[PDB]
Amino acid sequence: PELPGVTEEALRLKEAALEELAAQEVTAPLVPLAVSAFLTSRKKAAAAELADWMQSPEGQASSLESIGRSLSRRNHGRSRAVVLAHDHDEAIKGLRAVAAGKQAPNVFSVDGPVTTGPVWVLAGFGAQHRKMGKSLYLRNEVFAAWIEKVDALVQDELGYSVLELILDDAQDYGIETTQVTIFAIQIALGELLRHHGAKPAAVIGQLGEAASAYFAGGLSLRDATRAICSRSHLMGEGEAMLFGEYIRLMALVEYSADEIREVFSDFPDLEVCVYAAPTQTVIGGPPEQVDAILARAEAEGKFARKFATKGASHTSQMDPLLGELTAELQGIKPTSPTCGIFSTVHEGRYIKPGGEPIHDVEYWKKGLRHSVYFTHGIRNAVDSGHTTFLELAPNPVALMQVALTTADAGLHDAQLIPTLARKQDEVSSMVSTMAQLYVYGHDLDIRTLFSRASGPQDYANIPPTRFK
Ligand SMILES: [Cl-]
Ligand SMILES: [Cl-]
Ligand SMILES: [Cl-]
Ligand SMILES: [Cl-]
Ligand SMILES: [Cl-]
Ligand SMILES: [Cl-]
Ligand SMILES: [Cl-]
Ligand SMILES: [Cl-]
Ligand SMILES: [Cl-]
Repeated sequence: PELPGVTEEALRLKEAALEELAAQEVTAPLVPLAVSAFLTSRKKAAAAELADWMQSPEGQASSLESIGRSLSRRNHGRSRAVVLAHDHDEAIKGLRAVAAGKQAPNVFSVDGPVTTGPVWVLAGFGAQHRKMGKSLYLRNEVFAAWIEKVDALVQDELGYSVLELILDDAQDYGIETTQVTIFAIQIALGELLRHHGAKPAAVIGQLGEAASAYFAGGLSLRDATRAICSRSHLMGEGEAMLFGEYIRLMALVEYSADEIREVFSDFPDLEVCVYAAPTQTVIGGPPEQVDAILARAEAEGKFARKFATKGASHTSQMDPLLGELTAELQGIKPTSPTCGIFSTVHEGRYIKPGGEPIHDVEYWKKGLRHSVYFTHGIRNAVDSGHTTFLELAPNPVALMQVALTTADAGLHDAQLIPTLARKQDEVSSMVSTMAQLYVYGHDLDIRTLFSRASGPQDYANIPPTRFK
């Protein structure tokens, strides 16, 4: 079984993307400067001493990258900080805040490690944008390798290339391609994180469920790819054949689950697609009923947003698809998860590492057909000690929902770590992500954020690489 390679057209598009890339104003890269100590008091002094030095002409003459590399080789203590800086001025200002115990947008500082490992959040719909993943694909060999990996599997399964979609600026995403391309971006972002030493304590999903199965060791990459391919082409083909009274809209309204139970007595065909947050629910059903609940919400001063789809996932309109989905997913091999799963399919309940497999065919049918218990899964994570939530996405849509649920459960302090975002540099974003994992004491080998020194100019004249 030999997989499709990268397509001619993908190679052509890459050649063009690389030329366009080579001819742009080069930006200062974002460099992470880590400082740590057993005591916060010492960390703060270390930050101040580093600043003083970076102000000196010898400091000024050393590159941020050589300083960060040197800093990366120190003992990483329990009290930690990172200044994300593009130049010496930014680094110093940030180091000053660290020392002063003050805060600033490019600075993370904490007295000790968070107690529990991070929850990886794999959402999806709403996160897509035309150029998503393109810049990181061109600029990161590891990310690129994983995108190409998923690209082969998706070619093999559906007969087109997601890499073509990523590189081609004229192409935009639909119900089908959004799913498989975000999947690809999710897989590649996570493997990139794993490459730098990170891992999930648990996963939660809102597709994102396919990727979450992969990263939880519930399915092989192949089987996760089948899960997303099968689901996505069926939904895209179904939604395109929908016109008139067949249409079913989806919309976001500021009603709690309890509110919805009362409100729905007036709207007999509405269903819940997603419990997104304590007072935010995605509802679905016939257009006249969706507009009426929207109107009722707007009149009560509650937020309400109609989505763009002629179809309603997680409603009864999915019934015709379940047959095909069943047939198509026959053969998949559900495995025992290797990290925890908050399953938004199974009402937000938790499956332990080593537990029984969950990711059988019936799970994907159940998932497509029934409500997504997102806020419930998040609430269950908070209540079991989790404070770090890290969203693998092209745009951080789900973190805004996560914050509502964490706040509502009495966690005012949560560590909400995004990955990529539109109109934010993708390499910078990932530096920031990995910086933050480091500062909170999660697994992250900060040494791997710099290339191996080839000479002494790759170090700065500070401990532990002082020039004898
Ligand atoms: Cl040290
Ligand atoms: Cl260390
Ligand atoms: Cl320590
Ligand atoms: Cl902080
Ligand atoms: Cl690279
Ligand atoms: Cl519970
Ligand atoms: Cl708190
Ligand atoms: Cl945060
Ligand atoms: Cl290297």
